[PDB]
Amino acid sequence: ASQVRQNYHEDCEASINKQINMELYASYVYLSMAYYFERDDVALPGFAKFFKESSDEEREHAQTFMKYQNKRGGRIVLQQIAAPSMQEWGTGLEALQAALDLEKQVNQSLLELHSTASGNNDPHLTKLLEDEYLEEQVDSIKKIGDMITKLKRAGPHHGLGEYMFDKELN
Amino acid sequence: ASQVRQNYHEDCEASINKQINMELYASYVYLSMAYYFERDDVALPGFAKFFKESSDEEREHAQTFMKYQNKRGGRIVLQQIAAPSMQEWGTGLEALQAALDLEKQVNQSLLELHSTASGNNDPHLTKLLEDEYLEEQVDSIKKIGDMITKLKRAGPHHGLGEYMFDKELN
Amino acid sequence: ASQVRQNYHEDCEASINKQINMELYASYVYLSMAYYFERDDVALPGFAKFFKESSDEEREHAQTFMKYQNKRGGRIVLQQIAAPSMQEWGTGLEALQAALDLEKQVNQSLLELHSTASGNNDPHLTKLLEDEYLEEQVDSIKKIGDMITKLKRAGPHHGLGEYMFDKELN
Amino acid sequence: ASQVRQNYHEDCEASINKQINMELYASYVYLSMAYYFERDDVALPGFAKFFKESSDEEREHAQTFMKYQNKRGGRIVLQQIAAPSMQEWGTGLEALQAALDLEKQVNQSLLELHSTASGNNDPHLTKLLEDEYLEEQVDSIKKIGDMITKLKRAGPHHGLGEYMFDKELN
Ligand SMILES: [Fe+3]
Ligand SMILES: [Fe+3]
Ligand SMILES: [Fe+3]
Ligand SMILES: [Fe+3]
Repeated sequence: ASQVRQNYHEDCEASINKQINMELYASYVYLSMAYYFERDDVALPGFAKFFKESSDEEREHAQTFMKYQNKRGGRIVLQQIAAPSMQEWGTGLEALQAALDLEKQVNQSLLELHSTASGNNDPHLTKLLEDEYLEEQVDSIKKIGDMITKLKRAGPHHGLGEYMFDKELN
Repeated sequence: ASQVRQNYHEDCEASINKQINMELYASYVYLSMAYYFERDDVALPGFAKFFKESSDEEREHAQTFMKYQNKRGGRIVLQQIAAPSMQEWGTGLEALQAALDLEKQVNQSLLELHSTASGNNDPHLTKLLEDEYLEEQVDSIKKIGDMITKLKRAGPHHGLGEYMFDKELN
Repeated sequence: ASQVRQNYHEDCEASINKQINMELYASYVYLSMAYYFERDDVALPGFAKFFKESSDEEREHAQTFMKYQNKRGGRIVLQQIAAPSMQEWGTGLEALQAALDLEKQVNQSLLELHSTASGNNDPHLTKLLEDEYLEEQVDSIKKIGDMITKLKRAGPHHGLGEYMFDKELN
Repeated sequence: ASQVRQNYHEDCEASINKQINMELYASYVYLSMAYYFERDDVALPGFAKFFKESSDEEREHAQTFMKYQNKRGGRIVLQQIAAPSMQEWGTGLEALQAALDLEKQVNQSLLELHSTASGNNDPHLTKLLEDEYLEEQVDSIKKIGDMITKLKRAGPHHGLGEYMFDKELN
């Protein structure tokens, strides 16, 4: 095994590799949304900037797991990054609802990884998940929930409320 | 012929004079729109500013073509500048739709000039068109398309949406 | 079609989408290399930094193609990003040789795109390829070729020469 | 008991005292290494500086545990600090291999402390271990592992490679 490996279970190593792929997939989804909202027949630049930033954040989360794998003496295994199943994202609200679902999907998998780390008595990994992932994930979910509520107030259908809400994201 | 002339076809010289007139005409159209939107019974200061700037840009494009004609040793021939097609431009959306049509008419004419320069093996002129005209033309068309989409979302009829959209242009 | 689409052939639209996928794949390959060179049993921080930067460059090339598709009125269709061919890249020289072959594969694909654009008389797209892709591609291939020659001089096998060469990349 | 003591198990108090002694011992080992590498017949100033800093870090880790014992209402009991196992540490690689083994011994002891704290439901102490000890310990082990790999590449025997590697630590 690696000269550095200590108290690092194979199940945690394997789960971290799966989580890297999920972070990269979420990155890919947000990239798709970011460019969709720059279509000339969509033209929502506030939503575009919001999802560009979200895509960068997910990519950095993925890289932090890659750095972590190396720190612990595990071996990174990268797999194909699936395209989003559905790339016509609809209105701003429909994309925000899709982002909320994805954030909770990622959160569920991070909590499952935490429960693998806990069961294997790996406090270095539970600390990583708590400090570097679970905190930002709860904040991200609350932010998107807020946004969905504000947009439902402004008016979620194609119309003036959506035009106005988009400006607050710029 | 001019002491500087080299590889400059008379068809390209003639087409440059045509484009100078077209740019000056587009300048004139946007000037008409600019002051239409400063009428007391129209009063759309963002649209007025957008079209004032558009009118200056077209004028500078025409002067760059005049400078180019002299650079290559062609002879500038100025013609009458036609009156704008309209004296009243309608709503903001109707003016943007006329501007989109006009921008696409100019683009077609520039692409036709590129074809003439290419058929006459004039790479100095194809470089001029690609770098100084065709690039800005696609960006301008994309911007106006975005604007039309944004205005249709806010509410394209005379109303609060048009009043609010106008502020983003100011 | 899009309100902005003009002189944009369906074959160039489709080839742009393929190239977006290829640029994202190359980004993924360099990301794999970057973190491989941070393994505790590899520990080549100069190579790691070099491929991290290359990975960012390829992602930005992909995003520029996505912006371009929207500028022309095309539709971005994202496809799955294949996993890198290798998880272990070998010596520094072997990774550089793999990078050179990939850079030449991408360059061949860009040149085929240019030929498609030229045959369809699309000078806006030929200008894009020449200015934003083909120029950097030749410079990248020349830089990697230089690096391979330098590393062959320093000593390309695992040893003091590779250790010293790695420092010039840091 | 102390007026401040709350949820502080006698077994964790005793284990803190043992760990203070272990951190002081590791500080002593690195101090021995530091001045060994300043012998006129060794003369490795980069290795000397590296272990001087490691010796200071371990003393600060011990002092933080002493502060902690007082914070919780425990009683510091200091024990004799054993002399280092070796007075002569050999080559740079041999000292690094001894440092890696010591870092992993300390890490194992910290993980056992964490398990004691967890079994006694002491989250203030598990947080201390995770944030102030286990994180730096993994980073130190990864850094030393990197150094061993780099030195094996440069050439770990007495020779030009060791001379060059020593410079990267200075
Ligand atoms: Fe994430
Ligand atoms: Fe113009
Ligand atoms: Fe590229
Ligand atoms: Fe310590």
